[PDB]
Amino acid sequence: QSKSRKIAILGYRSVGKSSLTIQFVEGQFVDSYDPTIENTFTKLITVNGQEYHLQLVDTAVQDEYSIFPQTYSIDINGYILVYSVTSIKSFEVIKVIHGKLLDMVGKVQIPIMLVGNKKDLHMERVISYEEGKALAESWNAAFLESSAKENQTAVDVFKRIILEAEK
Ligand SMILES: Nc1nc2c(ncn2[C@@H]2O[C@H](COP(=O)(O)OP(=O)(O)O)[C@@H](O)[C@H]2O)c(=O)[nH]1
Ligand SMILES: [Mg+2]
Repeated sequence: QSKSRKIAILGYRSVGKSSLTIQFVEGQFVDSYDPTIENTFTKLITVNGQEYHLQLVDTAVQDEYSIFPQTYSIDINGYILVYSVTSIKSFEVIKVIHGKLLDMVGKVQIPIMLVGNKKDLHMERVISYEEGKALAESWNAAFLESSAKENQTAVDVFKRIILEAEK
């Protein structure tokens, strides 16, 4: 009765994929991470009375040159695509990634969401909320902004992709 879910987190370097993940899992904000080594975490959470057993695959740095596989894996139940609101490059990259991801998964019913991280750095924002939102809307995907410094926003992200997967 405990549900199991594998979630992959994708995106450009230094957008905070690791920090968001560690914050969701361990409740702390970390200022450094091995950016080219893929990490997988496990995490239990109860959502609306249901117990979930999470595996979170925190992917290594990706950019527009990264090889995406041509076939999807049955055991991955959702994809979180992260860019940083402080980096134009990361926003452009996440669009290239979504494109390659779609080529990989085709029409399979595996949810994809879009996250603009680092909303706490408001003096360095270069991506508007509307841009992320409308990009997500054009993908028919969920959209959130987040800050890895703010536990609740990290929780909201992962909770959303779980809710989407069951939709
Ligand atoms: N202020 C702020 N800094 C962040 C946030 N997320 C990540 N960082 C910092 O950005 C740097 C890269 O983050 P990291 O998670 O390692 O990026 P990754 O390559 O996508 O895994 C680290 O120094 C983090 O401490 C955030 O939401 N707010
Ligand atoms: Mg990472």
